[PDB]
Amino acid sequence: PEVFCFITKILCAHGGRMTLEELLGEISLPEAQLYELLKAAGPDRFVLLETRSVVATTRARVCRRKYCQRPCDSLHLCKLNLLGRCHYAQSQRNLCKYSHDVLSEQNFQVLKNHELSGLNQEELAVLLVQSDPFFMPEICKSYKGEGRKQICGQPQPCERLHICEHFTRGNCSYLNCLRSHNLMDRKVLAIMREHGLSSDVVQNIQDICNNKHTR
RNA sequence: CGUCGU
Ligand SMILES: [Zn+2]
Ligand SMILES: [Zn+2]
Ligand SMILES: [Zn+2]
Ligand SMILES: [Zn+2]
Repeated sequence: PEVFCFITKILCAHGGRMTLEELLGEISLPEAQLYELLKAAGPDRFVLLETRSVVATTRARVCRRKYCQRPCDSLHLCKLNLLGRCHYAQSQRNLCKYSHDVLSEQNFQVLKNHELSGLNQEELAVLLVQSDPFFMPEICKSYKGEGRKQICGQPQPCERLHICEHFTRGNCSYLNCLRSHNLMDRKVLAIMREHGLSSDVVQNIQDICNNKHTR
């Protein structure tokens, strides 16, 4: 029960993804023990890839509401502050309607349910930016397929993601979806990078979503 | 002027 957090912390320390070989070069287990532990926690915690790689993930999500009334089993926090980027950490302190206490008692309890309470703020941020689609740039609501040319402000090119929103939440079931499931697209990667997500992070998001899509 | 906003 405590071994899973141990692994996650190391994965989160190394960008959220490590090869199985490189993982073994950090721990005191033979490959047989490690590999059977990853399978146990399941793909909602560790996504396994083909050399072999492991991608860290979690079901834990940040509440999307501006103001939320309990009950709610999501984390409640300022994403910006978690990333250390909220400009209202010092000067106003108010005018940010979101919690700057990452490890609040309500949050600590959510973290417990997802077996993440041993994580520091940096690891938690690493895990969430690649697991919680709420940390992604806005997805274009008018986008309808790459065989169209819809009004995303033609004279001012769309600054939003043109991908399938259902895919990002692991819920695309459309037989022959027309919306892109390809996050590694050049223009997507640019918006992603502008938003603070490197191509390495997007690749992890891509692989987590792919795993969820191949249900 | 689309959520988290010098
Ligand atoms: Zn909530
Ligand atoms: Zn804030
Ligand atoms: Zn668009
Ligand atoms: Zn889709």
